[PDB]
Amino acid sequence: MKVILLEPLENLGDVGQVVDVKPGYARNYLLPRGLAVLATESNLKALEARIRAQAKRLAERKAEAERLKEILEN
RNA sequence: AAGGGGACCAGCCUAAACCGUCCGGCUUGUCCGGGCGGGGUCGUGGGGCCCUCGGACCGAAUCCCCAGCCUAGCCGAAG
Ligand SMILES: [Mg+2]
Ligand SMILES: [Mg+2]
Ligand SMILES: [Mg+2]
Ligand SMILES: [Mg+2]
Ligand SMILES: [Mg+2]
Ligand SMILES: [Mg+2]
Ligand SMILES: [Mg+2]
Ligand SMILES: [Mg+2]
Ligand SMILES: [Mg+2]
Ligand SMILES: [Mg+2]
Ligand SMILES: [Mg+2]
Repeated sequence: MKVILLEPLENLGDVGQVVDVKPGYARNYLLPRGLAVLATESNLKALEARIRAQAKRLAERKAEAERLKEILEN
């Protein structure tokens, strides 16, 4: 069963990473402890959108700086 | 059972793509989800979306009116 981790987790994977676990583990541990979510299409979309949104605001800052290197350094 | 002879005869509505709107969620949007509306309905495959060209007839199984019909009757030849 594929899940999306909601947290870093000892020798399983890192937050936002998609891993394969035995359904028992997902259903009766990971999901109830809020540690992961089902890799459904409907929330794979959402993860894609989060990676999307973070990467927008990262490079947007790495411009607000780079462009501020232009106003200074000259 | 197919086929043949007959009876009767009639075909439609959706889901999904996509568009719009309301509402809810937290992991804040190019988000996910629920409702509603739009769109769509097919096997020569059909639809969606993006270009190009083109721009009144049919019509209910719903509704309304009516004929007809039922629920009482009546006239009815000549010792
Ligand atoms: Mg057989
Ligand atoms: Mg027959
Ligand atoms: Mg026949
Ligand atoms: Mg008959
Ligand atoms: Mg929805
Ligand atoms: Mg929506
Ligand atoms: Mg909706
Ligand atoms: Mg086609
Ligand atoms: Mg009809
Ligand atoms: Mg009499
Ligand atoms: Mg008499």
